[PDB]
Amino acid sequence: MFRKLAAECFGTFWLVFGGCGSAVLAAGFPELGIGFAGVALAFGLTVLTMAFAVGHISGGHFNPAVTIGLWAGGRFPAKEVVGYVIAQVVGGIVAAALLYLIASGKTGFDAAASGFASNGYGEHSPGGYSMLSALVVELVLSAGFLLVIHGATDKFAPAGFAPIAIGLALTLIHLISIPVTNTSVNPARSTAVAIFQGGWALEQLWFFWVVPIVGGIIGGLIYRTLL
Amino acid sequence: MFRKLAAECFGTFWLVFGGCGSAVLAAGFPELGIGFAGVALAFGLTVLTMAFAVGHISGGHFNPAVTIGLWAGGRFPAKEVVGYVIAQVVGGIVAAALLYLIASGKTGFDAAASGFASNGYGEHSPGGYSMLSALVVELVLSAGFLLVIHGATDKFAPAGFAPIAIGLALTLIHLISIPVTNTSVNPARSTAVAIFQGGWALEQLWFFWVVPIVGGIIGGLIYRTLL
Amino acid sequence: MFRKLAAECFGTFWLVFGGCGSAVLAAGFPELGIGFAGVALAFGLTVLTMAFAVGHISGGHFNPAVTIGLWAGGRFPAKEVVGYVIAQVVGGIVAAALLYLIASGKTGFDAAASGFASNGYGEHSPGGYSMLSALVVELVLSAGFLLVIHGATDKFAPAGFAPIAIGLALTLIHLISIPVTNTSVNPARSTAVAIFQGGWALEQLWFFWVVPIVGGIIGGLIYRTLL
Amino acid sequence: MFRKLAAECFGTFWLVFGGCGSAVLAAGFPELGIGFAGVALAFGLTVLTMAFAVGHISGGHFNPAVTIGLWAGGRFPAKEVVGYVIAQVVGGIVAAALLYLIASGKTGFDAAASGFASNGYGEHSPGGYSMLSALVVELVLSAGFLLVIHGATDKFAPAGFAPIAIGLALTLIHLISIPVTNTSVNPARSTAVAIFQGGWALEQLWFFWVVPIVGGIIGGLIYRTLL
Ligand SMILES: CCOP(=O)(O)O[C@@H]1[C@@H](O)[C@H](O)C(COP(=O)(O)OCC2O[C@@H](O)[C@H](OP(=O)(O)OCC)[C@@H](O)[C@@H]2O)O[C@H]1O
Repeated sequence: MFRKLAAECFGTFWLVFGGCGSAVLAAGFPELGIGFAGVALAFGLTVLTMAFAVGHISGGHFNPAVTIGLWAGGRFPAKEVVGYVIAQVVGGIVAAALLYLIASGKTGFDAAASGFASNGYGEHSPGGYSMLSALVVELVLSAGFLLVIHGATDKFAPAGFAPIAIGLALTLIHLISIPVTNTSVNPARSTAVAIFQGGWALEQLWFFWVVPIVGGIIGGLIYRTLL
Repeated sequence: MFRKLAAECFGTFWLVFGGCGSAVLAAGFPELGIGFAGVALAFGLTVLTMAFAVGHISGGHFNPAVTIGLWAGGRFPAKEVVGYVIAQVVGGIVAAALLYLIASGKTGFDAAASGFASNGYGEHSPGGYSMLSALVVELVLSAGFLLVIHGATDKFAPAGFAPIAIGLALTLIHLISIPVTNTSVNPARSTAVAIFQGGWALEQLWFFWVVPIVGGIIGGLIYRTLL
Repeated sequence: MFRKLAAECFGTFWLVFGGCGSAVLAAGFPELGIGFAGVALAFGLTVLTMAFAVGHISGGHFNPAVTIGLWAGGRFPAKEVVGYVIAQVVGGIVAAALLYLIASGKTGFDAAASGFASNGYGEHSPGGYSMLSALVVELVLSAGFLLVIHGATDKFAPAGFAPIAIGLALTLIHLISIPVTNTSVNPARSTAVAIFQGGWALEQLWFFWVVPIVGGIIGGLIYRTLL
Repeated sequence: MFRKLAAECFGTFWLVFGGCGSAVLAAGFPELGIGFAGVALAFGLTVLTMAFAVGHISGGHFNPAVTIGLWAGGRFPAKEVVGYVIAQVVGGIVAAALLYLIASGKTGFDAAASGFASNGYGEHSPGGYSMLSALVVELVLSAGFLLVIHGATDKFAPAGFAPIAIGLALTLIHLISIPVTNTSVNPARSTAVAIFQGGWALEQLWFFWVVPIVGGIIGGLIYRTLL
């Protein structure tokens, strides 16, 4: 079990660190920044790379909504669920913790305002998208993400390619909804950075818990049911 | 059969949502938009990801030109073609629907004006290209795309890699022809967003439903015949 | 050996069409251009996609220096050499032709002047490098290209991945040279477009035959001797 | 064992020449420059391609920290450690040497003033990050990298996908840190270009030997201990 939890912690820690890291440290860098499309890749890679390395230990979740989604899909044990979620959330915090430290080594940093790569909606959305839009897009993408995970993990799917699917799947998702909610689909990755924003990010933090979980559950049931 | 239909439906939905969705949400974002290459990647990824996820169910077409292209080349049962094509068009439209709703959360959005990521040519070509150009490009790419599909699915090609190839083929295609026609090579995709543009998008819609399927068949036959 | 040459022809076409195509049409589009890196991806993506498609038919060369190289390496029969190359150069020119036609569709185009994605050195070096620099870099990336081809195809290399390895390999090479010579490392491609330039493109072309093919040999022997 | 050393040597050469190449030759370049994101992909690719190519000959380290890290993970014999490092460092220097020659071809170039893609911190950090911040990323991303390298190569991990995991993992590392330290995480890479800076680059060179090797060893101990 430990292995499983450690796998899930470093996994997520890696997700956040690389994800919000590129987000914070390189995304809008003066002239050579990696923009949204860079951050999009980054995130996916944290999952593509971590899935290979430790996926074979836990399940390569690194996401609460993926742990809960795989559950509603009949793939994951309801017993081990909670642990997995804590582990993911803990790893994420430890990540944003260092990230924050690292980000401070530069003049002008500020977790608040900058948002510390926190997710939000309306007035707190990158594009200024309505909460509703943030709801619709998060849902579809969360559902679709589990829909792809269950598919790439289905015993009839090209074995060993799963990580690539799931990985790049997250890159896709980002390329899509950054302007809306700065992309979440992961209540662990959203909590981690909110903690260090400690403002609106924490107020809307709930949103990025219910919404992703619900959608992942739909994605799971959609696969368990219609396949 | 239903699975095969649901698979193709969700698959296309993913395609229109991810591809068109990124183009209508992030491609032109201020200082961090993903640009064309951004969109190109995303598009190919919807395919690469669903190609793995549900590829092992419906064969992973998601494109009416791909299905008919396979039939032509002699790999898909003519007795199933129309079933897939419906599922796909329906899927794509559901996507365009949600995308439409989502894009409206940001003040100042206008489907018709903006183009809702529809395909066109001349006066409607992103780079303002002739129709002759739109015709040649879409044709060649469509063919090549189908040939790549046939060759990648040949019993002698590396097993399981297909999805990586076919998806990256579509990214390659979008990197080459977004300035021209905004890259279609998919009737169901073109239809979905066009409907929400109402105007000229539907006015040239036929173009991206004849040219694309023609090329797909030429490509299919190219391989079935010569290899 | 028809099937082989057919493949070797369509492939090269897809290469010159997708690479130079992306260069001339997208690359520097008003404000969403795929840029140098976009091209770089595209170029590689052509080889990655065709290797999977017809690689299982002709060995997926699509490059004179990759055939001469495989020969020097001792993987390709000297017999089938001249045949491949012919096909490779042919298919390329047919692509550059169609591209030319497509490129002329936009008001303002001009094959000469713009350069039509041809390769050159100094006065014709994208960044205006010396011929010496042009030489050294074309030499290192040719040899390296082959060493990676030979290796990724050694009976002891991860089977089925070669296409990815060689494809992304080309991308890497384009990410590096571009500013120097627009990245050749393929006598076939350099020719195709040089023809339609009809100016210096042809004048310096000789350079883009001897240098890549010499390098391709260096690499062949390199891996064939020391591994 | 000469093959293994030749393998590690060309590998690393391909690494420095490829990454530092794209870096000092393309990242900047006018309106098309590949910037950090391009440079990031590049480096990753050099590893990915060479990993498939000669990875089956030496284990594909191309990084002193990655060789010493593996050693700590109980995956590499200490006897061969010192040999590998010499190979890698020599291969790197040779790359910087030519790359130096190539960049010098363009009018107006000063390896010194330009930095020549050297790693540094504080006054020499691209984004002006403090040494503490430098220390932290470098450390984390090194232990992380080495960790991913272990899991991807675990007997229970997906066979053959390692080179994709690792190489892509390095691209990630670069997406997150370039602003900070310009991303070393490889003592052989740092050394190579420093030599041709010959000012501050060498001045801080030590830091990029101890930090990434400490990180790399911790990484492995983590996998050795917690798997
Ligand atoms: C099962 C869970 O496994 P983990 O997810 O926890 O991950 C491992 C760490 O265990 C290993 O020590 C390192 C090097 O990193 P170092 O761990 O931070 O420790 C050495 C060290 O001493 C602290 O007191 C400083 O504290 P703060 O985070 O409180 O500062 C906040 C502003 C810290 O910055 C410094 O790096 O790399 C991590 O990824």
